[PDB]
Amino acid sequence: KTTLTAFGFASADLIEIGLEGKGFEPTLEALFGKQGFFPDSVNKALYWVNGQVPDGVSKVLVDHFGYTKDDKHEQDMVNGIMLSVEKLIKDLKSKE
Repeated sequence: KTTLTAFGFASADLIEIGLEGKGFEPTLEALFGKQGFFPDSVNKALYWVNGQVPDGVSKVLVDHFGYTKDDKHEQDMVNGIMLSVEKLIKDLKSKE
């Protein structure tokens, strides 16, 4: 909110923008977290698709989402993404 006082001793709010929300805590936990769609998708993209980001981006990606060097699953990019989509659908339609 923002208010002007220039007409003497009379107050007047310029504009108020009210963004209210509820239920975003479990959504954030399901999106970014241990079993999040984004971390698993980034891990699969970095493991299967060739092309390594520089260290300055690699460290940030490892810290936020997480990267796995060795994987004993031969599921390929398609299964890596469709499992992530499946788990995200469950994370979505399993809460408020």
